[PDB]
Amino acid sequence: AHAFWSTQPVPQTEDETEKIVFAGPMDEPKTVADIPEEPYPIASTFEWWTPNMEAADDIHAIYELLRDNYVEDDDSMFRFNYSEEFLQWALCPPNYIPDWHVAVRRKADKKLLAFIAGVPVTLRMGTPKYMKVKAQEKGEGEEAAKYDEPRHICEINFLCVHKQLREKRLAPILIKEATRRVNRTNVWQAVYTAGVLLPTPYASGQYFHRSLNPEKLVEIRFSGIPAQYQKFQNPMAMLKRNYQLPSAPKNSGLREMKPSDVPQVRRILMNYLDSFDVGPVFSDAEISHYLLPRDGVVFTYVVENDKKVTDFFSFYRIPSTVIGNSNYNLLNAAYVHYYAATSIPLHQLILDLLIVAHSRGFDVCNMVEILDNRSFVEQLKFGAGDGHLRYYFYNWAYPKIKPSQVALVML
Ligand SMILES: CCCCCCCCCCCCCC(=O)SCCNC(=O)CCNC(=O)[C@H](O)C(C)(C)COP(=O)(O)OP(=O)(O)OC[C@H]1O[C@@H](n2cnc3c(N)ncnc32)[C@H](O)[C@@H]1OP(=O)(O)O
Ligand SMILES: Cc1nn(C)c(C)c1CCOc1cc(F)ccc1-c1ccc2n[nH]c(CN(C)C)c2c1
Ligand SMILES: [Mg+2]
Repeated sequence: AHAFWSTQPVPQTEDETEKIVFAGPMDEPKTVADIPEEPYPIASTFEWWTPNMEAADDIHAIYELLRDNYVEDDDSMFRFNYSEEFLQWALCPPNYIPDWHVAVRRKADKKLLAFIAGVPVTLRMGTPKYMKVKAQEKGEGEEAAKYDEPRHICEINFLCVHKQLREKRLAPILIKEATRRVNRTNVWQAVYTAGVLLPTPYASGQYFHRSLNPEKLVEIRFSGIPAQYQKFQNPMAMLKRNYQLPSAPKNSGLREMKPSDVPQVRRILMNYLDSFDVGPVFSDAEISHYLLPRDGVVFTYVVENDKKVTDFFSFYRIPSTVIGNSNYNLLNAAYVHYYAATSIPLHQLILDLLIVAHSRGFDVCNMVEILDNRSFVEQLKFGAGDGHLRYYFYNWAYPKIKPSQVALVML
């Protein structure tokens, strides 16, 4: 049933994943010398291209492919519209490898037909907490702890085939070529997320939304009006009142993060993330990259009293195109990013995030139920949405974990 994925070093069934007891590789061990320097074969009317992700024209090419042909929601009403600036942020973190940005162009007219990108990530992906107990009783602790150290691996994202080339088995070719490029640098595992079920996720979480601008959400059909509110003279005023927020946070100490905050943010972030089974390890340079504010892209605030940072939150922007002819409505969505609370309950910190996002003109706040995200759903009036984000590894056997054991936000 999976002509491509049955050929690949990933768990092949759910049952397989449920029985895995230790973290570890799946494939035969290999050296760089084992991997071909010649690119993967592709039909003669097409060519590999490595866009320069800092060149204006290349980023613009990638932007338009994704704007027109990237992820749509489960109901085909919205499509992600990542900005050019967001793409350069997401794809060019510290020590990124330009060669991991892979495109296919038609030779004759240089039309961009497809894309996939890897970026480096340092990830903790050793045997979980619940799995280390069972292997202690059994005394097999060394096998279970063999891969505890954070590993320098690849994060895959932005796989896209042009709408007009769908179902032609081009996606497997991009994946093989990415894999080859990555293997050439002596990296053997990858992590990826998708809203579709593939063989075979190690974790899966529902996404959740919090209305900030209900009127717009109803107009573009993201939301409907609650039946219960339909029973009133002004259903929309009821709905607006429900989701209404303060115009500013009464949380004293909140300000935008700045460069001087990088070390303390790193410390409080890493202290928190280290409590989850699967999670990133960030250098100072990576904290800087992913969390320092960038206009229209990433927004990050710290609670600081007397030059001591005790809490922070971050969110990023991806607007969704509202699909339709001559429809210029944009769902301007804020996504919950990393955060850490030490001085205030997490729900108070995230209320501040909703307040700020609403102030900055966001229509909705979205998140997946990873981290401690479920702990503030009800009070902050999040609801579950119709999608699920599944988490996968390539060439890594991993026992099934709950999404609340996952600490990697994928963009
Ligand atoms: C060590 C280094 C390793 C690095 C790589 C690690 C793995 C990387 C894995 C990639 C992680 C990406 C992370 C993200 O970016 S998730 C974002 C995915 N992008 C989109 O959804 C954008 C809109 N859709 C499209 O552009 C196309 O429909 C895509 C490109 C998704 C498929 O193109 P198309 O529809 O024209 O199909 P095909 O005939 O060429 O190919 C059919 C095969 O493709 C398998 N398929 C379908 N969707 C996905 C998907 N999201 N991940 C993995 N595989 C997928 C499918 O099961 C089938 O295989 P099999 O079922 O027959 O076996
Ligand atoms: C709104 C809206 N617009 N669009 C286009 C969707 C799919 C939605 C539903 C909300 O979806 C989400 C809401 C969240 F809070 C977080 C994640 C998603 C989401 C869903 C499916 C995806 N497939 N590929 C990616 C990109 N990357 C993570 C690999 C996805 C991201
Ligand atoms: Mg295809």
